[PDB]
Parts: sequence; structure tokens; C-alpha cells
Amino acid sequence: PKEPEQLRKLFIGGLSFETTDESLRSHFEQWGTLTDCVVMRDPNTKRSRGFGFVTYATVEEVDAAMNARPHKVDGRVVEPKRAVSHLTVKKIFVGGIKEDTEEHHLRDYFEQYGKIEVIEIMTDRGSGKKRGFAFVTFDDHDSVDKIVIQKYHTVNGHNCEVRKAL
Ligand SMILES: COc1cc(CN)cc(OC)c1OC
Repeated sequence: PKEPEQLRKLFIGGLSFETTDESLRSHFEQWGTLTDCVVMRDPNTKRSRGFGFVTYATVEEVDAAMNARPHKVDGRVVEPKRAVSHLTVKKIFVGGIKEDTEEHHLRDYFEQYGKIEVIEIMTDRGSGKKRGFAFVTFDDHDSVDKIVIQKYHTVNGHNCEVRKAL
């Protein structure tokens, strides 16, 4: 059955004030079926508030739209973000990896969410022993947004806790 609507929505900031429901739809329909498409407007003046949202039929379509950034809509580069679960960060905390998880375990798993720039496996300041958690920094926030909405992360056979960092 259908993924929850919240996970199929993209909020689009930075719109041209000339963008309409129709022009936003014509743009974003290139990456999937849109079940909803709205430009937010002032209730009295009807002047655009400069943001809106689109709702796709599937999560894979959201992924396709995000992978097609940057989006220039009606002459202006816009800022799409998945709806909140916005705390826009590029770094995650990964906990529960114990002492046998290495850099390549984290890279092999997380590289499929986005381009990794830093992997930091935490070690004890005094002894050098692994503390059982790590931080991963990506080149872009959408990787993190995809990661933190998953119910489960299994890395090196460990069930991990993953959260947005800083
Ligand atoms: C003004 O822009 C945004 C508005 C909302 C409203 N929920 C959410 C957003 O991101 C999830 C935005 O940034 C694109």
C-alpha cells in the first residue's frame, strides 16, 4: 500500500513570485506523478509567499526529483526539501556500532544515501579504544533526510541508532 503522504512531499522554497500551481506542477511532473501541487499565497493580496509544495505518488519519485537538483523553476533556482520528521544538516550520529565496525562498513552502507565527505569513528581520548559510535558527513542534506526517516539501520550486523548531528 501507499507510502505515507508526509514522506512523498517536497517543500519548495525560494520560488519566483511568478510561479503558479500550474507552472510548479509542469516543472516537477518531469520526475513523477504529482498528487498535489500548491503555491502558498497571501490570503488577502494573493501575492506569492515564495514557497510551495508538491506531493508525488511514490518515494522513488521524490528521490528522482531530489537527484535532479539544482532545479531552476521559472528562471530561479529553488530549494526543495523533504517535509519534516526543517533542521537542515549534513552530518549524522551513528550509534550502536560496537568495537568491530570499521570505516569501510560505514562507507559501503551510507554511500548509497549520498556522497560521503568524512567518516569519524570515535575512540576513547585516553585509551584509543573504539567507543561504539561514529559521525558521517555528506556533501548534501538530502542524504541525511533520507537516512533519519528509516525505522532501521543495519550496519556490520548491528542494529544502529542514527540521528541528525549538530
Ligand atoms: C519556506 O520553505 C519551506 C517551508 C516548509 C514548511 N513546512 C518546509 C520546508 O522544508 C521542509 C521549507 O524549505 C524548503
